[PDB]
Amino acid sequence: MSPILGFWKIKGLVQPTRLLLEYLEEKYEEHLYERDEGDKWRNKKFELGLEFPNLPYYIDGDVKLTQSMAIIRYIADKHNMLGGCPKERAEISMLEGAVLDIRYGVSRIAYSKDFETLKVDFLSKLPEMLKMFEDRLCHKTYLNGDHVTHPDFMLYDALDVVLYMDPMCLDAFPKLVCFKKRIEAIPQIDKYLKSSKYIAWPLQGWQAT
Amino acid sequence: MSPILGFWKIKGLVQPTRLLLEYLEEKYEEHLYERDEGDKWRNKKFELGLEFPNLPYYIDGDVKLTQSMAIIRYIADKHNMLGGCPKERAEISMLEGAVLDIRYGVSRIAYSKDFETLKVDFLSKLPEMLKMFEDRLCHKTYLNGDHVTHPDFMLYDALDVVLYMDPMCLDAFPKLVCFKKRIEAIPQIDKYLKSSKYIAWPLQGWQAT
Ligand SMILES: CCCCCCCCSC[C@H](NC(=O)CC[C@H](N)C(=O)O)C(=O)NCC(=O)O
Repeated sequence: MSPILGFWKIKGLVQPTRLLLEYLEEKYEEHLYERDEGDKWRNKKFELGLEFPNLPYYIDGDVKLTQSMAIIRYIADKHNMLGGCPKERAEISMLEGAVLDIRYGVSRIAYSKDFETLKVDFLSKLPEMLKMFEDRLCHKTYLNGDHVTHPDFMLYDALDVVLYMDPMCLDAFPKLVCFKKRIEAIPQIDKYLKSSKYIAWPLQGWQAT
Repeated sequence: MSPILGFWKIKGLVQPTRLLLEYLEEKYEEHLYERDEGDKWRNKKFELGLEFPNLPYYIDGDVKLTQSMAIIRYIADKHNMLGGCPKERAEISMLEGAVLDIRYGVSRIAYSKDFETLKVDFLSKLPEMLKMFEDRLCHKTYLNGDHVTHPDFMLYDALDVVLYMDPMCLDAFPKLVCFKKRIEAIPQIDKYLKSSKYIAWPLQGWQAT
């Protein structure tokens, strides 16, 4: 049976899980919901068989999941990409939590009203952050070496969002600015980004500042 | 040698990790900073050997980690308590994300300003969230059934800090209210709480409204 991921019609926390699936050339079908359809959601929210009703959600035969990460860490984990050995396993978890610090650092205020004023406070911490990746991919093709892991999209995402809040901000980081290319290079992702699927704007909710 | 886990002198994201440890009777020694000691932190912040400098951190021979989860998922992992199978691995990653949804619902508000302007707006959809557990802890002893996993503790604290703001809250949720006891009903855990190692408060931090 074909798996069923589900989430609004934005990028939010699903965007990365899309590419992880896109890059694995996996077959799956999307179940979206648009800015008003909040009803049909509040409708099936408890009709699907999810222990913890929430969006996004993933359903194949075996499981019925809800919790963005537990859903990518599954798809990935299915195809041994998680690392078979504590250290290496914690090593992605460390690359996970980080990419979501740069990723949540927008989401927070992205809603928290008066954006302009706050953005800055944040944008001046983004460097101690973005930095660490410039000096990671400094002698590594992708975050975790030779092969593509799953954080290697979570970040590609974080970036893909920031060049929208201050397009320059990457520059001092060639490795990163280049990074974003090496990814969009991966044929499978190409197929996608120039597809009819690909959901362009928005990055947050149809509310967000 | 003896492992080092470091954080500020509060509970924040470490509290859980400490119990996971405490529960496993594991040996480890603390390294905590106070509300003023920010310097000494900003000091060794890059002298340790951490690929991604941040608080808290965990160091023990093989790995030097940052990222709160990556840490706990490591201690745990290192004892098999993470489930050796995809489904049962994502199951715990489902619980994880959801216990954090309660804690991350009291820390972008408590960092906002006068919390009284961003309190209940979430204390709104806190129920469905709490509820979902009331219902998971229906037939099961621990969030995962027969044996203690790591999201348990997580929860245990999530809840612990929740009583704080407005005691009553856990009422229509006796399975829960009951739960907490079942936890601090574990010998080992009981051995901490009463002791001179458990940090009283602030459970949150020193910038709590
Ligand atoms: C944890 C705070 C983050 C808040 C911002 C979330 C932005 C994405 S839009 C989806 C939103 N819920 C979630 O994303 C669930 C959070 C969960 N942490 C996850 O990672 O999946 C919702 O309105 N779901 C429909 C509903 O159940 O009301």
